[PDB]
Amino acid sequence: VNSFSGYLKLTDNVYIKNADIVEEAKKVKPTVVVNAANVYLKHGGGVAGALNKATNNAMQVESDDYIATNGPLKVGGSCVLSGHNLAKHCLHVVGPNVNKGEDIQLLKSAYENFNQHEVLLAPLLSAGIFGADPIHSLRVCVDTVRTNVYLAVFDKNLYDKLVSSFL
Ligand SMILES: O=C(O)[C@@H]1C[C@H]2CC[C@@H]1CN(c1ncnc3nc[nH]c13)C2
Repeated sequence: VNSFSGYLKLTDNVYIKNADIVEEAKKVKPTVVVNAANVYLKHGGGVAGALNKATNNAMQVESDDYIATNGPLKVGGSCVLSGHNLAKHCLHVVGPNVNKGEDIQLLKSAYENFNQHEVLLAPLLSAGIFGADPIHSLRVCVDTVRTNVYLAVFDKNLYDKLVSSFL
């Protein structure tokens, strides 16, 4: 039993809710919140900008030190950093950005990072400003992630479409 509430069960291990991931993280304090990161960990907008804003920019300060030490992430890769006031840990995962011409096949590699964590609160990777089809992203998630994932979808219209079209 865990503290996630109000989710629709899609599969054995994938759950979904119309929710603001920032507000959901603030209430649940999950072990792991996933950020929709880019390779530079520049958290300017979308989910990343919202999460970072909720940390009062502490996420960005920590991220800048990480990059200065380690260099950029790979598209499809991840790193574990602090969850600040939102979660124990933040798993920064880089899905391909279609608006940058990155290969969508890398979306499966991106979701594989979730399998290193037993339970996660997450957005749909490569959705929103990353330009991928969220229906496709959900399919890859379900077919790739084997650990327990609680997906937060900000847009109510999109949430209803994801549920209604789910096979
Ligand atoms: O989930 C959505 O509605 C869409 C799919 C992804 C890209 C575009 C939007 C928003 N984006 C998000 N942006 C900011 N906070 C969020 N909390 C959950 N998801 C959030 C996620």
